[PDB]
Amino acid sequence: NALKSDFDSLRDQIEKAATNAKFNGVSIADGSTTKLTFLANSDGSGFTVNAKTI
Amino acid sequence: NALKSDFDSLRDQIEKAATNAKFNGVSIADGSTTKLTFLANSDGSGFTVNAKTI
Repeated sequence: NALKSDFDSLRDQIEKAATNAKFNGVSIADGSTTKLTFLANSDGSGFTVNAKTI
Repeated sequence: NALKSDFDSLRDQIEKAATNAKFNGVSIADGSTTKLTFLANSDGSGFTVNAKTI
């Protein structure tokens, strides 16, 4: 029972640590969106970074 | 009778040791409240610690 409760605590910890990792409201580790596109050229062409949910 | 009186002294000792374990007026070992919630995120989301009365 003690080992199970330790396991459960650690799982809840993983969840908290994962959902708090936002910068400026946008994040690539929670799983909110599928990809983020940044500017890479003075004409609008983008640099694509896929989302890696953890 | 001597062993019984020893037992009674030790029980009274446990009670005193338990009710004196307060820091800043709040404690999680006396049984006064059901849980304590601390800050864990800059938006108010909490870290919950249940109460383990002893």
